[PDB]
Amino acid sequence: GLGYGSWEIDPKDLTFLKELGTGQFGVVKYGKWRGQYDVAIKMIKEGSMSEDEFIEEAKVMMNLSHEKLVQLYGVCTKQRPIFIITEYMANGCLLNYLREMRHRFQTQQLLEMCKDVCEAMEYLESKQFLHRDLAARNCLVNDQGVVKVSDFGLSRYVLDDEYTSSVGSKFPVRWSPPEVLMYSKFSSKSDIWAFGVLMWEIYSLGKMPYERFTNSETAEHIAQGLRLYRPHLASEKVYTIMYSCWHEKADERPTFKILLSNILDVMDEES
Ligand SMILES: Cc1cc2cn[nH]c2cc1-c1cccc2c(N)c(C(N)=O)nnc12
Repeated sequence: GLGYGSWEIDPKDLTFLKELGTGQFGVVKYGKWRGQYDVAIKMIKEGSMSEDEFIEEAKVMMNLSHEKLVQLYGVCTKQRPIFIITEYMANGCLLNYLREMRHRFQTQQLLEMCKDVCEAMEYLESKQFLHRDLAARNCLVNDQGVVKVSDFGLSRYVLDDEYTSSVGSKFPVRWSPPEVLMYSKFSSKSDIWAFGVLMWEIYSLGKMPYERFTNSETAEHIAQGLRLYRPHLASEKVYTIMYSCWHEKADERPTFKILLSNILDVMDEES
Protein backbone atom coordinates (compact mmCIF):
# COMPACT_ATOMS: atom_id res chain seq x y z
CA GLY A 1 0.00 0.00 0.00
CA LEU A 2 2.94 2.35 0.73
CA GLY A 3 3.94 3.00 -2.89
CA TYR A 4 0.39 3.61 -4.11
CA GLY A 5 -1.69 6.73 -4.78
CA SER A 6 -5.51 6.60 -4.82
CA TRP A 7 -5.43 6.18 -8.61
CA GLU A 8 -3.01 3.24 -8.27
CA ILE A 9 -3.76 -0.49 -8.39
CA ASP A 10 -1.25 -3.16 -7.37
CA PRO A 11 -0.93 -5.49 -10.38
CA LYS A 12 -0.24 -8.32 -7.92
CA ASP A 13 -3.93 -8.05 -6.96
CA LEU A 14 -4.91 -9.15 -10.48
CA THR A 15 -5.82 -12.62 -11.71
CA PHE A 16 -5.83 -12.92 -15.54
CA LEU A 17 -8.71 -15.02 -16.95
CA LYS A 18 -9.27 -14.56 -20.75
CA GLU A 19 -8.62 -12.20 -23.69
CA LEU A 20 -11.52 -9.84 -24.48
CA GLY A 21 -10.26 -7.99 -27.56
CA THR A 22 -7.77 -5.54 -29.02
CA GLY A 23 -7.50 -1.97 -30.37
CA GLN A 24 -5.18 1.02 -30.70
CA PHE A 25 -3.44 0.36 -27.37
CA GLY A 26 -3.37 -3.44 -27.75
CA VAL A 27 -4.95 -6.28 -25.80
CA VAL A 28 -7.63 -6.13 -23.09
CA LYS A 29 -8.14 -9.12 -20.78
CA TYR A 30 -10.83 -10.15 -18.32
CA GLY A 31 -9.59 -10.65 -14.79
CA LYS A 32 -10.41 -10.63 -11.10
CA TRP A 33 -9.16 -8.04 -8.61
CA ARG A 34 -8.43 -9.47 -5.15
CA GLY A 35 -9.89 -12.80 -6.26
CA GLN A 36 -13.45 -11.55 -6.41
CA TYR A 37 -14.16 -8.42 -8.42
CA ASP A 38 -14.57 -8.54 -12.22
CA VAL A 39 -12.29 -6.14 -14.12
CA ALA A 40 -11.04 -5.50 -17.63
CA ILE A 41 -7.25 -5.07 -17.81
CA LYS A 42 -6.08 -2.85 -20.67
CA MET A 43 -2.49 -3.96 -21.27
CA ILE A 44 -1.07 -0.83 -22.93
CA LYS A 45 1.33 -1.78 -25.73
CA GLU A 46 4.83 -0.38 -25.26
CA GLY A 47 5.31 2.75 -27.38
CA SER A 48 1.59 3.20 -28.15
CA MET A 49 0.73 5.78 -25.50
CA SER A 50 1.96 9.09 -24.05
CA GLU A 51 1.97 7.44 -20.63
CA ASP A 52 3.08 10.27 -18.32
CA GLU A 53 0.46 12.58 -19.82
CA PHE A 54 -2.18 9.89 -19.52
CA ILE A 55 -1.32 9.15 -15.87
CA GLU A 56 -1.86 12.76 -14.93
CA GLU A 57 -5.18 12.70 -16.79
CA ALA A 58 -6.17 9.41 -15.12
CA LYS A 59 -6.41 11.35 -11.85
CA VAL A 60 -9.14 13.53 -13.38
CA MET A 61 -10.80 10.53 -15.04
CA MET A 62 -11.03 8.74 -11.64
CA ASN A 63 -13.63 11.35 -10.69
CA LEU A 64 -15.82 10.78 -13.77
CA SER A 65 -18.63 8.42 -12.75
CA HIS A 66 -21.91 7.74 -14.46
CA GLU A 67 -23.92 4.54 -14.87
CA LYS A 68 -23.58 4.68 -18.70
CA LEU A 69 -19.85 5.45 -18.66
CA VAL A 70 -17.36 2.55 -18.41
CA GLN A 71 -15.82 3.11 -14.95
CA LEU A 72 -12.09 3.69 -14.52
CA TYR A 73 -10.96 1.74 -11.48
CA GLY A 74 -7.29 2.63 -11.49
CA VAL A 75 -3.93 2.32 -13.18
CA CYS A 76 -0.83 0.14 -12.71
CA THR A 77 2.00 2.66 -13.16
CA LYS A 78 5.11 1.09 -11.58
CA GLN A 79 6.10 -0.93 -14.65
CA ARG A 80 5.84 0.78 -18.09
CA PRO A 81 4.17 -2.13 -19.60
CA ILE A 82 1.36 -0.19 -17.82
CA PHE A 83 -2.22 -1.32 -17.20
CA ILE A 84 -5.53 0.56 -17.17
CA ILE A 85 -8.14 -1.21 -15.03
CA THR A 86 -11.77 -0.64 -15.99
CA GLU A 87 -15.33 -1.95 -15.60
CA TYR A 88 -15.79 -5.38 -17.19
CA MET A 89 -18.27 -5.40 -20.08
CA ALA A 90 -19.03 -9.04 -20.80
CA ASN A 91 -20.65 -8.62 -24.21
CA GLY A 92 -17.77 -6.70 -25.76
CA CYS A 93 -17.78 -3.86 -28.23
CA LEU A 94 -21.02 -2.45 -29.55
CA LEU A 95 -19.87 -2.66 -33.19
CA ASN A 96 -19.41 -6.44 -33.05
CA TYR A 97 -22.63 -6.81 -31.03
CA LEU A 98 -24.69 -4.92 -33.63
CA ARG A 99 -23.25 -7.12 -36.40
CA GLU A 100 -24.41 -10.36 -34.80
CA MET A 101 -27.66 -11.02 -36.67
CA ARG A 102 -28.83 -13.63 -34.13
CA HIS A 103 -29.87 -10.86 -31.73
CA ARG A 104 -32.79 -10.00 -34.01
CA PHE A 105 -33.06 -6.57 -32.39
CA GLN A 106 -36.30 -4.64 -32.07
CA THR A 107 -36.07 -0.96 -32.88
CA GLN A 108 -37.02 -0.24 -29.22
CA GLN A 109 -33.72 -1.91 -28.26
CA LEU A 110 -31.81 0.18 -30.80
CA LEU A 111 -33.29 3.42 -29.42
CA GLU A 112 -32.37 2.31 -25.88
CA MET A 113 -28.74 1.87 -26.99
CA CYS A 114 -28.80 5.44 -28.37
CA LYS A 115 -30.25 6.71 -25.07
CA ASP A 116 -27.59 4.87 -23.01
CA VAL A 117 -24.84 6.59 -25.05
CA CYS A 118 -26.64 9.96 -25.00
CA GLU A 119 -26.91 9.86 -21.19
CA ALA A 120 -23.16 9.20 -20.85
CA MET A 121 -22.43 11.99 -23.31
CA GLU A 122 -24.73 14.47 -21.58
CA TYR A 123 -22.77 13.71 -18.39
CA LEU A 124 -19.41 14.23 -20.12
CA GLU A 125 -20.72 17.46 -21.67
CA SER A 126 -21.77 18.68 -18.21
CA LYS A 127 -18.14 18.13 -17.09
CA GLN A 128 -16.87 19.92 -20.27
CA PHE A 129 -15.07 16.70 -21.17
CA LEU A 130 -14.84 15.80 -24.86
CA HIS A 131 -14.80 12.18 -25.92
CA ARG A 132 -12.84 13.03 -29.12
CA ASP A 133 -13.38 9.59 -30.75
CA LEU A 134 -17.02 8.66 -30.24
CA ALA A 135 -18.05 5.67 -32.43
CA ALA A 136 -19.60 2.21 -31.99
CA ARG A 137 -16.11 0.69 -31.69
CA ASN A 138 -15.67 2.76 -28.49
CA CYS A 139 -18.92 1.65 -26.88
CA LEU A 140 -19.17 -1.57 -24.86
CA VAL A 141 -22.05 -3.86 -23.86
CA ASN A 142 -22.43 -5.48 -20.43
CA ASP A 143 -24.04 -8.82 -19.48
CA GLN A 144 -27.44 -7.06 -19.17
CA GLY A 145 -27.25 -5.57 -22.68
CA VAL A 146 -26.62 -2.05 -21.35
CA VAL A 147 -24.38 0.04 -23.61
CA LYS A 148 -21.70 2.21 -22.01
CA VAL A 149 -19.25 4.71 -23.44
CA SER A 150 -15.58 3.71 -23.20
CA ASP A 151 -12.07 5.09 -23.83
CA PHE A 152 -13.28 8.71 -23.50
CA GLY A 153 -10.52 11.24 -24.15
CA LEU A 154 -7.87 8.56 -24.80
CA SER A 155 -7.13 9.63 -28.40
CA ARG A 156 -5.18 12.52 -26.84
CA TYR A 157 -2.46 10.04 -25.81
CA VAL A 158 -2.07 8.07 -29.05
CA LEU A 159 1.52 8.26 -30.32
CA ASP A 160 0.83 6.78 -33.78
CA ASP A 161 0.59 9.75 -36.17
CA GLU A 162 -1.54 7.69 -38.60
CA TYR A 163 -4.35 8.02 -36.03
CA THR A 164 -3.89 11.67 -35.12
CA SER A 165 -3.20 13.26 -38.52
CA SER A 166 -6.47 14.27 -40.23
CA VAL A 167 -5.06 12.72 -43.44
CA GLY A 168 -3.69 9.73 -41.52
CA SER A 169 -4.72 6.24 -42.62
CA LYS A 170 -6.28 5.63 -39.20
CA PHE A 171 -7.95 9.00 -38.47
CA PRO A 172 -11.73 8.66 -37.85
CA VAL A 173 -12.71 10.55 -41.00
CA ARG A 174 -16.14 8.91 -41.22
CA TRP A 175 -17.07 10.19 -37.72
CA SER A 176 -15.81 13.77 -38.22
CA PRO A 177 -17.59 17.05 -39.05
CA PRO A 178 -16.37 19.36 -41.87
CA GLU A 179 -14.62 21.74 -39.46
CA VAL A 180 -12.53 18.88 -38.03
CA LEU A 181 -11.53 17.63 -41.48
CA MET A 182 -10.85 21.11 -42.82
CA TYR A 183 -9.22 22.92 -39.90
CA SER A 184 -8.92 20.53 -36.91
CA LYS A 185 -11.64 22.41 -35.01
CA PHE A 186 -12.64 20.07 -32.16
CA SER A 187 -15.50 21.03 -29.85
CA SER A 188 -18.60 19.79 -28.09
CA LYS A 189 -20.18 19.96 -31.57
CA SER A 190 -17.68 17.50 -33.07
CA ASP A 191 -18.79 15.00 -30.37
CA ILE A 192 -22.39 15.81 -31.41
CA TRP A 193 -21.61 15.05 -35.06
CA ALA A 194 -19.94 11.74 -34.09
CA PHE A 195 -22.97 10.83 -31.93
CA GLY A 196 -25.20 11.23 -35.02
CA VAL A 197 -22.91 8.85 -36.97
CA LEU A 198 -23.08 6.45 -33.99
CA MET A 199 -26.94 6.50 -34.12
CA TRP A 200 -26.57 5.72 -37.82
CA GLU A 201 -24.25 2.77 -37.00
CA ILE A 202 -26.76 1.44 -34.46
CA TYR A 203 -29.75 1.67 -36.80
CA SER A 204 -27.62 0.17 -39.61
CA LEU A 205 -26.71 -2.86 -37.44
CA GLY A 206 -23.02 -1.95 -37.62
CA LYS A 207 -22.52 -1.13 -41.28
CA MET A 208 -19.53 1.10 -42.03
CA PRO A 209 -20.57 4.73 -42.59
CA TYR A 210 -20.14 5.75 -46.29
CA GLU A 211 -19.29 2.08 -46.98
CA ARG A 212 -18.77 2.51 -50.73
CA PHE A 213 -16.41 5.49 -50.36
CA THR A 214 -12.77 5.80 -49.38
CA ASN A 215 -11.84 8.22 -46.56
CA SER A 216 -10.76 10.82 -49.17
CA GLU A 217 -14.11 10.52 -50.99
CA THR A 218 -16.02 10.75 -47.69
CA ALA A 219 -14.21 13.95 -46.73
CA GLU A 220 -15.10 15.45 -50.13
CA HIS A 221 -18.75 14.23 -49.87
CA ILE A 222 -19.38 15.77 -46.49
CA ALA A 223 -17.47 18.99 -47.18
CA GLN A 224 -19.83 19.42 -50.18
CA GLY A 225 -22.79 19.22 -47.79
CA LEU A 226 -23.87 15.68 -48.54
CA ARG A 227 -24.74 13.26 -45.76
CA LEU A 228 -25.52 9.71 -44.69
CA TYR A 229 -29.12 8.79 -45.37
CA ARG A 230 -31.86 7.03 -43.43
CA PRO A 231 -31.17 3.44 -42.29
CA HIS A 232 -34.10 1.13 -43.08
CA LEU A 233 -34.74 0.51 -39.36
CA ALA A 234 -34.89 4.19 -38.42
CA SER A 235 -38.31 5.86 -38.25
CA GLU A 236 -38.67 9.38 -39.67
CA LYS A 237 -38.46 10.77 -36.11
CA VAL A 238 -35.28 8.83 -35.34
CA TYR A 239 -33.74 9.91 -38.63
CA THR A 240 -34.57 13.56 -37.82
CA ILE A 241 -32.62 13.22 -34.55
CA MET A 242 -29.48 11.75 -36.16
CA TYR A 243 -29.63 14.18 -39.08
CA SER A 244 -29.80 17.14 -36.69
CA CYS A 245 -26.29 16.25 -35.52
CA TRP A 246 -24.92 16.95 -39.02
CA HIS A 247 -25.74 20.62 -39.55
CA GLU A 248 -22.95 22.24 -41.56
CA LYS A 249 -22.90 25.11 -39.02
CA ALA A 250 -21.63 23.62 -35.73
CA ASP A 251 -23.60 26.11 -33.63
CA GLU A 252 -26.88 24.83 -35.16
CA ARG A 253 -26.24 21.30 -33.88
CA PRO A 254 -28.07 20.31 -30.65
CA THR A 255 -26.53 19.71 -27.23
CA PHE A 256 -26.58 16.25 -25.65
CA LYS A 257 -29.25 17.50 -23.24
CA ILE A 258 -31.48 18.39 -26.22
CA LEU A 259 -30.73 15.09 -27.98
CA LEU A 260 -31.63 13.20 -24.80
CA SER A 261 -34.96 14.98 -24.57
CA ASN A 262 -35.64 14.25 -28.27
CA ILE A 263 -34.80 10.56 -27.82
CA LEU A 264 -37.11 10.29 -24.79
CA ASP A 265 -39.88 12.02 -26.78
CA VAL A 266 -39.53 9.37 -29.49
CA MET A 267 -39.55 6.55 -26.92
CA ASP A 268 -42.84 7.91 -25.59
CA GLU A 269 -44.32 8.31 -29.07
CA GLU A 270 -43.23 5.06 -30.74
CA SER A 271 -43.17 2.60 -27.80
C1 LIG B 1 -13.02 -0.83 -26.59
C2 LIG B 1 -11.54 -1.15 -26.71
C3 LIG B 1 -10.68 -0.10 -26.90
C4 LIG B 1 -9.30 -0.36 -27.02
C5 LIG B 1 -8.15 0.46 -27.21
N1 LIG B 1 -7.09 -0.30 -27.24
N2 LIG B 1 -7.45 -1.64 -27.08
C6 LIG B 1 -8.82 -1.70 -26.94
C7 LIG B 1 -9.71 -2.75 -26.75
C8 LIG B 1 -11.06 -2.48 -26.63
C9 LIG B 1 -11.99 -3.64 -26.42
C10 LIG B 1 -12.33 -4.50 -27.47
C11 LIG B 1 -13.20 -5.56 -27.26
C12 LIG B 1 -13.75 -5.82 -26.03
C13 LIG B 1 -13.44 -4.97 -24.96
C14 LIG B 1 -14.01 -5.17 -23.66
N3 LIG B 1 -14.88 -6.22 -23.41
C15 LIG B 1 -13.64 -4.24 -22.67
C16 LIG B 1 -14.17 -4.29 -21.29
N4 LIG B 1 -14.01 -3.19 -20.52
O1 LIG B 1 -14.77 -5.27 -20.87
N5 LIG B 1 -12.80 -3.24 -22.96
N6 LIG B 1 -12.28 -3.06 -24.12
C17 LIG B 1 -12.56 -3.87 -25.15
